[PDB]
Amino acid sequence: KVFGRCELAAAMKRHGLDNYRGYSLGNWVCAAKFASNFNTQATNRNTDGSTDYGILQINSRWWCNDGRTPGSRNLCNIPCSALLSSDITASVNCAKKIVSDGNGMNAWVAWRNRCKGTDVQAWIRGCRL
Ligand SMILES: [Cl-]
Ligand SMILES: [Cl-]
Ligand code: NA
Repeated sequence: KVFGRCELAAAMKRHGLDNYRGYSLGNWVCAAKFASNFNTQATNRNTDGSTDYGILQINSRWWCNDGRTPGSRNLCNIPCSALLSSDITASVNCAKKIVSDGNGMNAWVAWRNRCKGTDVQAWIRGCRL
């Protein structure tokens, strides 16, 4: 599914991401926009052999099992395919474990390089929330 900006904002809000660990909703929407262009089916393979999955581009070396990333750790205890669903629940649940890990949202390269330190509230401007 390719989300609209406000539709995803609303879905993330319902799943408890607004101010989760201090990160306002705009941060989460910005990170999804630059990680996947709001497409739940996005995949990108990395040079280390791991692959990033879904709306928030969660990586198979640490967080999910895709059966082809050797010595990977499934800390979210989920097949990576679960992260490509039109229902974002699995993605949100796994993201909450990632952002709690120590480095906050710096775990997402697209967030750190394109969202961090920008006016992230712009991403939820206009939305009924
Ligand atoms: Cl915000
Ligand atoms: Cl980047
Ligand atoms: Na893994």
